[PDB]
Amino acid sequence: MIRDIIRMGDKRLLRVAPQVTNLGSAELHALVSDMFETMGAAHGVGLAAPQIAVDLQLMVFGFEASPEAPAVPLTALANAQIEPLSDEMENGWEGCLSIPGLRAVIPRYRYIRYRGFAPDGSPIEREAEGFHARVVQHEYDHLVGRLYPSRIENFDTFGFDDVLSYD
Ligand code: NA
Repeated sequence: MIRDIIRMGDKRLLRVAPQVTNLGSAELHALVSDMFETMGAAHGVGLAAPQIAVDLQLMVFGFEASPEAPAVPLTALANAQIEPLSDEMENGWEGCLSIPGLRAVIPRYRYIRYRGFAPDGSPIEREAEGFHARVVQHEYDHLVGRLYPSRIENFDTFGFDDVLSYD
C-alpha cells in the first residue's frame, strides 16, 4: 500500500527513532514492501520510515534508473550505523520527498561504511562512495530527526527545483 509522505514541518520528522526489533517478521516485511512502493510512486532514491510517520530505524533505497550511477542495489536496511572511511567531503545536490519542489547543494562524506540488518535479520555491511554513500547519509539523518536544510553551507544553492540554475 502506498503511504502518505509527511512534509518538512511535521514534528514527527524531528524524532530520534528507536531500533527495529521485529526482524524476520511478517509485520516488518509488509512495512518494507509499503516503503518500496511509496518510494517508487514518489520517484525517490531513498525513503526513511519516519517520512511515512513510522518511528523506526528503517530505510529503503536504490535504483537502476532515476542523473546518477552505478545505480545502487535496492536495499532495505534496519538499525543502520554509519562511519566515515575518510574525512574527505563532497558537495552534491539533494532534494527530499518531505520537502517537495526544493533542493540544495549539501556536503557529505565521500566514503562511508554502513552496517545494519536486512528485513530477514541477516546482517548487511558495505562500504559505499559518492551518490550511494550520500543517499544513505541523507536517510540516516531522517532516523535522528535531522533534514538537509540544517546541513546547507551555501544558501545560494537552495531553492525550487524548477528554478535553480546553480553550477
Ligand atoms: Na529532534
